[PDB]
Amino acid sequence: TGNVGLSPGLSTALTGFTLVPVEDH
Repeated sequence: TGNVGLSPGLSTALTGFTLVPVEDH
């Protein structure tokens, strides 16, 4: 997990960072 969330986790967090909580707003 600590190494499985690097690439697929960095681009997924930098994209939803604020788009995740607002995706419903």
